Amino acid sequence: MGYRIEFDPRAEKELEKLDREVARRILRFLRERVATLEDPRSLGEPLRGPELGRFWKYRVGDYRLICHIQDREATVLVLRVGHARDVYR
Repeated sequence: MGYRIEFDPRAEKELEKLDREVARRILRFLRERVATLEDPRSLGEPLRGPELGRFWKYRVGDYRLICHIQDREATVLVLRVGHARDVYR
């Protein structure tokens, strides 16, 4: 069993803009760790805020990845991708 790995039209660029090794590390980390992880909510944490809630974030060394978990179709679509500094968390 393994959830789907999707990337929004905005993140795709926000990620590709990052270093080569860094990009491959993220994509793989999700296609390797999360991919095998019986559940996507294992190596990630739910965002915090009165405006936003239903959102899962993953930790990648020094990079924060904001993805959205969809139980309906067990699909993980990345919303935003930026270094810890970039993200508001």
